[PDB]
Order: sequence, then C-alpha cells, then structure tokens
Amino acid sequence: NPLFSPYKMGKFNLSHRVVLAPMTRCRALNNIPQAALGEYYEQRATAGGFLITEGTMISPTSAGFPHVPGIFTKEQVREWKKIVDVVHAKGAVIFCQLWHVGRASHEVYQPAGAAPISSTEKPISNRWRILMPDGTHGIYPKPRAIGTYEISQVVEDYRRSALNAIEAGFDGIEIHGAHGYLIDQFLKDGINDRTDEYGGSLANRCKFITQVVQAVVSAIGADRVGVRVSPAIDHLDAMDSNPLSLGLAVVERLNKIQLHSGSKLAYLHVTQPREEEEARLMRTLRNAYQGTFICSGGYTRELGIEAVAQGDADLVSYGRLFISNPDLVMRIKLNAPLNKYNRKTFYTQDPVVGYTDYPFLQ
Ligand SMILES: Cc1cc2nc3c(=O)[nH]c(=O)nc-3n(C[C@H](O)[C@H](O)[C@H](O)COP(=O)(O)O)c2cc1C
Repeated sequence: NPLFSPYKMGKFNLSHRVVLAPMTRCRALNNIPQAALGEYYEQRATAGGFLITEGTMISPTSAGFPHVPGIFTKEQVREWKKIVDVVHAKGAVIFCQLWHVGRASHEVYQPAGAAPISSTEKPISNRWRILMPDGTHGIYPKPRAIGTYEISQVVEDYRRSALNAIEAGFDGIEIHGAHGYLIDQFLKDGINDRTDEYGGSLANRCKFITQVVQAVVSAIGADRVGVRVSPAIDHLDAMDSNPLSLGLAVVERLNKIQLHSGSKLAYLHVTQPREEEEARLMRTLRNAYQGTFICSGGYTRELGIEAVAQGDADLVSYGRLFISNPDLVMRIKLNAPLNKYNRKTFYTQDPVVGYTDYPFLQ
C-alpha cells in the first residue's frame, strides 16, 4: 500500500501519507483553544503522521464562524501549546492553518459590529447564507474594500500569527488561500476588479498571496510553511474565468519564492471539486510545482492509494472521514470498515458529542 510509504516533507520525516485535512469544528469557545481540542487531535494523531488544524484567526477581524480558535494573543498561544504537546507526545507532526475569512463574515462576528474586510465592496450573494452563533443563518453583508496600507497590516497579521504558532510549538503553518476567503477574494477575477496594483491583471491578483507567503516564509522559514488554494472551487461566489491559469500563476509565484529563499515550502495543498477534467487540472498544477503536493477533496482509501501510486500526489488529506474515524489511518491500513459521520454536529459547541465520541475500531 503506497499510502504507507515513508515521505520526507522537508525536515519532517512522515511514516505515512494520510493527512488530517484542516477542519473548522467550532469547539474553541471564545476563540480560545479548549482541552476538548487536545483530546480531539490526540485521538487522531499517529507516530510520524501529519496533522493540519482547523482554520485559526490571525486577528480580531478575521473570523466568520463561531468559536473558532485564534492565535493572535498570548493567551491563545499558551492554550495551543498544551494541545501541541499532547499531539507531539504521540509523535505526530502538526501545522496550524492561518485563516482570514474576508467578506465571508457578519457584523455579529466583527468587533464593534463593523463590516468585514475584502478586496472590493462586492458581497457574497443571497445564494449563500452564513451560520450564526445561535444556529440560524444570516445575510452576508457588504464588505469594506481595504487600501494598500491595510493590506500591509493584514500581511503583518499573518507574519505575527506564524511566529506565535512557532512559539506555541507548532512544526509549521498553512496559509488558507482557498474556498472563497480573504486570499481567494484577491485571487479570483470574479471578485477582484480593483484598479490599483492589487487588481486587474492576473499578476496583480496574485500579489496579495505572494506577499502573505513571503512574509511568513521570511519569518519562520519556507520549510515550515504550507500553502492551500482552490482555483477550481467556486464556493461563496468565488469563481475565476480561467482556474487552471490562476492556479498555474499561483504555482509560478511559489516556485519563484522558493528559489529566492533558497529553500522549499513544506508543500502546496490543493482542494478539488467533486471528473477526468478535474483530475487533469490537479495533475497539471502538481507537475508545475517544484515541491510536495497534497491533494484533497472527496478522497477515499482507494482514490488515495491511486493518487500516490500514479504519482498524482505525495500526500492525501482526509476531512469528513477523519471526523467520524479517529483512527482513520489504522483503518485505511487494515482496510477496515469506516464509520459514518453526523453533519448536524460538524459545527456545534459540545466538547464531546459529535467531536470526540466517535468510536475507535470495533
Ligand atoms: C466540517 C468541515 C470543516 C472544514 N474546515 C476547513 C477549514 O477550516 N479550512 C480549510 O482549508 N478547509 C476546511 N474544510 C475542507 C477540508 O479541509 C477538506 O478540504 C475536505 O473535507 C476534503 O473532502 P473530504 O471531507 O471528502 O475529505 C472543512 C471541511 C468540513 C467538512
């Protein structure tokens, strides 16, 4: 089984290719990492296994979901440290995903109920609705288009959070540049129609993610940095007229950064829509990238094996199946039956129900 072939992700020696995909679970009450998260990650940690955490706030204005962890305060750093130690004790490698939602927010998630920030004043349409703290759904508001000074500030937020992540003991961080969030709002031409140096051409649309990655790279080292994008996913009205070209353009930026840094990023992480055309899009991005490639989106044991075997990806990340199967790695290795997951408890707040109460093997 290819999934259990060792792999060197930079300085990190992984014993298998099954990765825990980053997943927002909303158990981090008041944006503070709780003990429950420790139990959760520890249940899924394996020796030499790679784990990516739920999206984590880089500032007070970066959230769009309830009770998601942050890492911009020393209090959050101290709490994260406890979780990282528990995970490291099992011999797992873990990265903290830095997440800023941009316009995918609500005044209820913003300080002083201010408006969410974005690349333009374009709001997500009524085709989508945001999950509110009380479990109902609300209207995505019109965002405030930021200037270049504020853009530099946001980049600084990523840099600080990355350092905080290292201070907490994380092996690295992953820049969440996909699924229609802040970075994707600058990338996609369906959204970004700015007239300044951050808009217009594809080159300009890629400026933000380039500066964000360079900033974190300069702060903690390329090998401790992973980057996630989803050029072919139009979630939250974030579509581009030429996904493959957008993807290849981001890839060129990453290769350029590595060469200029004289080091390689931990990896490029790409989420695909879920068929032959999509699979060709993925492989094309991978072939263009000088480094480790992590594929995600609707993968199964069989599809994961096929991916590594056909050389389509070095590592495979699982989300939903990892929610209901804490020992997903072991089950995949023994090819044991998987348990079903309950979507109703994907984003609830209980520290146990639908979070750490999914059973281990029979
Ligand atoms: C409940 C839930 C929360 C998620 N949270 C995040 C997140 O915070 N950041 C991110 O980049 N992807 C997130 N994802 C997407 C996953 O990382 C992953 O790409 C997706 O689950 C892959 O498909 P799979 O569930 O079929 O394995 C989430 C998915 C689910 C189901």
